[PDB]
Amino acid sequence: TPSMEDYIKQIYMLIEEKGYARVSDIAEALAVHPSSVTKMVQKLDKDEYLIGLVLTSKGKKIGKRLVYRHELLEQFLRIIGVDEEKIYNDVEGIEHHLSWNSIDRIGDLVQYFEEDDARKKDLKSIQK
Amino acid sequence: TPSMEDYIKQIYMLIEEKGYARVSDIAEALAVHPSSVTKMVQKLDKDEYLIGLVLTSKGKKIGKRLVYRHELLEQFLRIIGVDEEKIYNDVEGIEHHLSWNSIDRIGDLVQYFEEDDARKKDLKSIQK
Ligand SMILES: [Mn+2]
Ligand SMILES: [Mn+2]
Repeated sequence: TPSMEDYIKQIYMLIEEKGYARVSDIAEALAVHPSSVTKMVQKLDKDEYLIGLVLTSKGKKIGKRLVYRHELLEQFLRIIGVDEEKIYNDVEGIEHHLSWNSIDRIGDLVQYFEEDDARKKDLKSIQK
Repeated sequence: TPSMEDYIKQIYMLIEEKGYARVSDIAEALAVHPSSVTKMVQKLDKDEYLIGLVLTSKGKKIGKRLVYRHELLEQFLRIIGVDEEKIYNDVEGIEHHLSWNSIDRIGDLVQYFEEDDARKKDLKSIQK
């Protein structure tokens, strides 16, 4: 689910940032009460994404994938000229509704612009 | 809301297709129970999107924009080479989570590829 992915992402990011994931930090990162974190952490444990709390290899794999996908979509929206202020909220929504196929094709397109700057200028010219 | 956008879009599409929007057709289009439809219909009436379901001018403007947005994003995923079978499901989800700014820039991106087929060919080459 979207929520589960939001949690796994924030947990992975805290562990990379701090070395551990506190319930209070997850709650602060997701703007939720810790009782919701506690209840969700018990599901993630049940579904073997985690064992403070430690991500299993399964949990680590998904976390890293979600971070990559967020970063990819940010650079996609940035490349096509979306106002920087708007990018995060858009990515945070759309990330959960894109198939791997779309993600990978968005990947190729990001690569398409990056390998020749003229392409970027031509895209900019249309926006005029 | 996302749900409200789904309903307004489907109502607009039925009126364009058939000339009218019956609650039973709405229910089938969204695969929901009629009571869910009637609840949203009253909400849309209260919010002056509609009044024998008839869109007010406010309702038509939004309906037309939502149909446009859907088509645009289908075209976007299609151009970048997403498997046709996967496109509709992805668009159905992301359409609610993109700012107008993102939609406009995606519009520019679609225009970018549509105006020179060589650009499409160059993108497909990268995909190899
Ligand atoms: Mn998110
Ligand atoms: Mn939808």
